[PDB]
Amino acid sequence: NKPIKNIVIVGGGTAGWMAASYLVRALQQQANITLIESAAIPRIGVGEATIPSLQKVFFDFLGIPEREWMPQVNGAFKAAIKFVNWRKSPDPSRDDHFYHLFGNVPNCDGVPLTHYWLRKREQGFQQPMEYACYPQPGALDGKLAPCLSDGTRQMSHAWHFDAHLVADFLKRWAVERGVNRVVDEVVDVRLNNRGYISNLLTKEGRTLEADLFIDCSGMRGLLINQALKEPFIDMSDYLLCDSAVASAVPNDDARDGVEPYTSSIAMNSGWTWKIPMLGRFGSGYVFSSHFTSRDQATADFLKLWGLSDNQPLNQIKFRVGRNKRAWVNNCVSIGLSSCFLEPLDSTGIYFIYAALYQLVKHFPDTSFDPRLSDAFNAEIVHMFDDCRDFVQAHYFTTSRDDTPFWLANRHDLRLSDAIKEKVQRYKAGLPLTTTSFDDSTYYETFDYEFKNFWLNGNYYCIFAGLGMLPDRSLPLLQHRPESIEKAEAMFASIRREAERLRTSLPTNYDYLRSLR
Amino acid sequence: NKPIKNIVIVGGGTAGWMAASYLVRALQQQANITLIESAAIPRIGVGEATIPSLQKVFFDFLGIPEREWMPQVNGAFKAAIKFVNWRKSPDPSRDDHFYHLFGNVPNCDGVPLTHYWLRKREQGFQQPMEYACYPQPGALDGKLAPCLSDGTRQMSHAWHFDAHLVADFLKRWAVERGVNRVVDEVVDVRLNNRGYISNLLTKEGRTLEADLFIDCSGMRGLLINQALKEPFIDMSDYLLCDSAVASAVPNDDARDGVEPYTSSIAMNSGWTWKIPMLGRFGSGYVFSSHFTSRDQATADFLKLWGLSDNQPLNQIKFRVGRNKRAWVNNCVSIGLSSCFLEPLDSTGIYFIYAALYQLVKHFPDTSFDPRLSDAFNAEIVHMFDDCRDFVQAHYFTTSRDDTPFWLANRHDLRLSDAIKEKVQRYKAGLPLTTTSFDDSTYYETFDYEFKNFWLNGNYYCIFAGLGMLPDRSLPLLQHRPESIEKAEAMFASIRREAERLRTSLPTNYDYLRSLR
Ligand SMILES: Cc1cc2nc3c(=O)[nH]c(=O)nc-3n(C[C@H](O)[C@H](O)[C@H](O)COP(=O)(O)OP(=O)(O)OC[C@H]3O[C@@H](n4cnc5c(N)ncnc54)[C@H](O)[C@@H]3O)c2cc1C
Ligand SMILES: Cc1cc2nc3c(=O)[nH]c(=O)nc-3n(C[C@H](O)[C@H](O)[C@H](O)COP(=O)(O)OP(=O)(O)OC[C@H]3O[C@@H](n4cnc5c(N)ncnc54)[C@H](O)[C@@H]3O)c2cc1C
Ligand SMILES: N[C@@H](Cc1c[nH]c2ccccc12)C(=O)O
Ligand SMILES: N[C@@H](Cc1c[nH]c2ccccc12)C(=O)O
Ligand SMILES: [Cl-]
Ligand SMILES: [Cl-]
Ligand SMILES: [Cl-]
Ligand SMILES: [Cl-]
Repeated sequence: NKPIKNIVIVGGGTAGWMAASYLVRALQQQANITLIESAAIPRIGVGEATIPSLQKVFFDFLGIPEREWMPQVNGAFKAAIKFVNWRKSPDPSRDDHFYHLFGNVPNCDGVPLTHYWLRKREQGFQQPMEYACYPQPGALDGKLAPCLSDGTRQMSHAWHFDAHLVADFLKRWAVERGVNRVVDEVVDVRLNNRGYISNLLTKEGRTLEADLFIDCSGMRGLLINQALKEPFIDMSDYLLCDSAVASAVPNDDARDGVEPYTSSIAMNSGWTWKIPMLGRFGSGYVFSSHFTSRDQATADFLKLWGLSDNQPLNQIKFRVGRNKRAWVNNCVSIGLSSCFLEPLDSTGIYFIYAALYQLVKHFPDTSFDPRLSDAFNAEIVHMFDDCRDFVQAHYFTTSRDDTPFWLANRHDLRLSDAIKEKVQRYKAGLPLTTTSFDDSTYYETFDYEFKNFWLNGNYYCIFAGLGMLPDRSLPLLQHRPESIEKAEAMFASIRREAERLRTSLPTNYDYLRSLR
Repeated sequence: NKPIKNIVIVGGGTAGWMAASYLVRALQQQANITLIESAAIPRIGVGEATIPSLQKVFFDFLGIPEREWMPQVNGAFKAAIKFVNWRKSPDPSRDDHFYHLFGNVPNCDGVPLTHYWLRKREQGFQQPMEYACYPQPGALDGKLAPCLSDGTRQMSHAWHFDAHLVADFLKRWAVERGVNRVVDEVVDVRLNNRGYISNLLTKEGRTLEADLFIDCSGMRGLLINQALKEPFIDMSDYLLCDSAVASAVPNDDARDGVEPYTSSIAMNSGWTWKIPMLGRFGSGYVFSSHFTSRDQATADFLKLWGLSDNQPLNQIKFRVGRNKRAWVNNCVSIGLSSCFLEPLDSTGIYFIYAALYQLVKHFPDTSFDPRLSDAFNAEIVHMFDDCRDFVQAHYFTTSRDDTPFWLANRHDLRLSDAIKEKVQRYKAGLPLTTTSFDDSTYYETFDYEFKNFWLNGNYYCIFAGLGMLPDRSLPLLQHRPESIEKAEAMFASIRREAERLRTSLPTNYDYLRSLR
């Protein structure tokens, strides 16, 4: 069979230029690649927080180190997501916060530290789980960098960046390596009688043909949904939010510092993101229109940050779910045309490069063997649905009952069999999936991370954070007193490292300025 | 809740003494353990070939290195299973053999070598897959040891040993660390009204009580099947054999050497194992009674080895399948009381220590939380059924059509959805699950190996061995000429290592004698 020669990508958002870059790199330029993007249709404007596989799976693949891309996109550091006012009905006299951290919780004689922490917690021990089991949370409270001043990394971290700058950076990289950029707008899609895309008609009269079409057209799904008619599985029975009101907000970095993490601040009818970088943070109130109007959500958002009635806003609506199939006939959807999940977990951009990695693993010839797309499709379903379930677990575990929105989350959601089973095992005292690798190995073995994406420590962070603990510590530990004492030694080490980091890390602000 | 204090194990076979040892070790002797075994009921008499996790998961756990246990059980080395006369209707003018090897096939730029081999095979390249992709197969032909003379390991390997000696060795180890050995026979089992085992009545009038009962009673499943009435899922719709005729056969080691592997020699109505060790090999014709009588199978077995009409034999029958649930109420089945699969894959003893590892991971208190047993049960189902499918794939992939037995295997088996899907992906040219770890790391990370037990290289060995190849090499490789050339370099390295091993390894015979 003839190989794939001609590739057309529709869409010039983050997905489009990620796809163009990744395929320029993977197909050894043995490919004619054309990207078409409409001047009249703006990018979504958001997507600024990431996870550590962005470097390993995406940028390393292109041969671009952090030090090269970061300065060009207003890059900053992310060590965690901090959840504020999620656990209980909010009380301004109380500090309700917890971290969801990158990296893995150590094991002690085959048992995670989370489990030794719980046994202590049964006996009255008061310190929060993540402050016991990880050395960096206090450093994040102190707004400290993830590295020493000389660049040496001291904790696992990912990135914050400007959405527009990242796409433009990738545009320049791909165009310079022979991607053909067309500024025009696809107006019609022509299918043959067998249902494969034959060509695209544009607004300015071009007819585009290709062997492979990549749909990066955003939520409209021009090729995958509109032309090929693939069902979208709406999942508003699983998750309630459907809208966001978004803006960039100036920050007094010299007075206030730069938080080395994303915040998730729970609201009356959804939650607000905060994404610090030098000079400014991106922020957005993710909300449900069934519980609050866009007008009210806009008022709540402005009030939170003390913004003015004159401040222009990025008003977004969205549908939660994914296509029944990501790849149909000669068309692979990537990005918002494929699926969507609110950014509680910062996995939107992860879905782009994870799908691109998987497309290359299942790469077709011009005969489009359906066994390759079937196998690809099944990897996407598992990837999405597991993340969907992990996001939903924040919502059904909360104890908030102060509004109709939080009540509905407590009582009215549809839960998968898979999530119920995981919750069941947790409540019994069982660790969920654990790794014996260190952070570096885990963040370097994508076929492992891909299938083992959510680990014991991820679930513990969220569940213990929201104040839902197992019925019982692990029965085995009543037979293992020496292991319990060895775990105390490990808790003492973590505490020493926490103290060292306190007096050794530069502030995130100063470090960022030093980079530039 | 009160912890598990008293443990009774029924059964003094390999399972019983593995269980007793493993629990003596895991529960820090904070446990009263009693094993009961009947003098009138013999052990099964077989189970002599193993896989590399025997050392890592089992013996290392007990703190017993190879050099300690091997000499006491007539230990020998196993580097592979060699399949003879499996591929085609047998012709004594033809050499029909292939190896299924331990360890992992290297990757080249994210693609397994198996896939670069196939692309060469499309262009007419004649060398067999495993001789291209692994450095040891020729060494195994030459009956060479897996180590240099000074002990340095040169290939991944496992063990052969005497079944009776291993159990007796473990008996001495467990008894010396405070296991109470009772020679008596359980005649009745008493259940309360809620259905939990209350006590055992013995032939000599003892009443045994415990918090936890381990059923190692062999195929009868005295506690799990006979008392608790748990269904056995018979799987004779998946796999046809139901019997074996077995013996030990003297070997002229000085004239003939000692094969560093297990052989699987396909017969008219099943297949024969060969398990070499110093002085002798264990052998057994696994057969289906629907296709041949035990009398005929006995004649075929004797004829194969030139044995005498006076040679006494271990005549076995068995049922293929597993319990619906391995752990019910206060009783965990381990060994032949749990499940059975013919030794095509040498996983019977693997099932013992894998279940023991999983029991300790899900260890109960005296309240027997059903969520712990449910989660344990589900790990056992996945473990067994995946192995069942892997075994069945040898049978439905063969081209033999010379007997009713081989025809039935070609046409008449029930296949799981899971195996069909794997076969589908294979035929498309896709690698099945791959690892980026080396052999050592993989054989040291049990939570990884447990879930990722059968890898691309395992399936390739069997499928390519039987002469079923994919429709097509991987389309991606037509875009990657530099990777193809880099893979040629890797093929050249393997070939150099093969030559080095040829002139460097001692024979298996000599090495074994040198150990003693
Ligand atoms: C509210 C919200 C918050 C989010 N937060 C995060 C986050 O914190 N972290 C994270 O990783 N991700 C986040 N995401 C996801 C992230 O924004 C996206 O994954 C990413 O920006 C990719 O967008 P896209 O290219 O698929 O779509 P878009 O940005 O919508 O781009 C669509 C492109 O297709 C073009 N196009 C459409 N139709 C045509 C046509 N007819 N002819 C020619 N061109 C056409 C458009 O002009 C545009 O160029 C968030 C998403 C939303 C909605
Ligand atoms: C034909 C065949 C080939 C095999 N080949 C391999 C192989 O190559 N590699 C491999 O790893 N595995 C192999 N196996 C599996 C292996 O033999 C077993 O996994 C292992 O030996 C464990 O046996 P067991 O203890 O469960 O049962 P058994 O050996 O049957 O022991 C049963 C024990 O329970 C006792 N008992 C029963 N009832 C009572 C009672 N009423 N009161 C007191 N005591 C009682 C018996 O006396 C005996 O001590 C093979 C199995 C078979 C059948
Ligand atoms: N495997 C992911 C898990 C993850 C996804 N989103 C997260 C947000 C916060 C912490 C961890 C995550 C990682 O560590 O990158
Ligand atoms: N993960 C197993 C796979 C396996 C089971 N039985 C085998 C027999 C031969 C070769 C490999 C195997 C191992 O390498 O140990
Ligand atoms: Cl996101
Ligand atoms: Cl973890
Ligand atoms: Cl076996
Ligand atoms: Cl492999």
